[PDB]
Amino acid sequence: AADLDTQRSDIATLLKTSLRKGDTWYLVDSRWFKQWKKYVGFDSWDKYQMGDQNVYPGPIDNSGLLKDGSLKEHLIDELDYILLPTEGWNKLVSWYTLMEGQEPIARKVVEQGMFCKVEVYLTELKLCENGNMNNVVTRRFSKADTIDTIEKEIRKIFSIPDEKETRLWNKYMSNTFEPLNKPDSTIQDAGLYQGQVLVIEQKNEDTWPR
Repeated sequence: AADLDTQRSDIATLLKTSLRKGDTWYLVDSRWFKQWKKYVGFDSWDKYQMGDQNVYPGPIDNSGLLKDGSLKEHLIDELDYILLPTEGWNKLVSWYTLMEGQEPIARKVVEQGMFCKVEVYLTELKLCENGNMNNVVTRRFSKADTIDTIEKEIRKIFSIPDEKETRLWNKYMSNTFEPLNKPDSTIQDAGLYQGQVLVIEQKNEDTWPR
């Protein structure tokens, strides 16, 4: 691993990296980060345990951010998690390893009015294929993902061949669906929302089923 001063200095700078739309950032549990900061003497006013095995943070552990059994609700930046850009995540992973069984918590930088934010809570969609509206599978997406990305995922889940033509629809109310005709639109631009049903239909061996 880098020496403790290099870790501190690199991460101090990386925490302040400008938020640029479309960059990927990573969540780090503030419990783990607090230990890390003590161990590296991150702050001038807390070098009391710098280098001590007692505050060595061990492998990165984000289990406290994740629902028992998906992120916990009402997490607050700084208080519950900190945010690092790709380079900073990758460095921490290299130095400490990621705890066994965990996956990184990768998120995109989207717009927040005229500013930006890391999109922490993804959008869950209910996906199904027209042959059977009861065989529904849920997947999470960014609001910056495209309609094409959703369609690619549905086609994978339901084993739809690349050659079969399709039409995508979103539920608007009971038995009332609207076409998603623009594969380049983002989820934001299409107006999709949490828990919304999306259905794909394939053309028949001959025409459209729907």
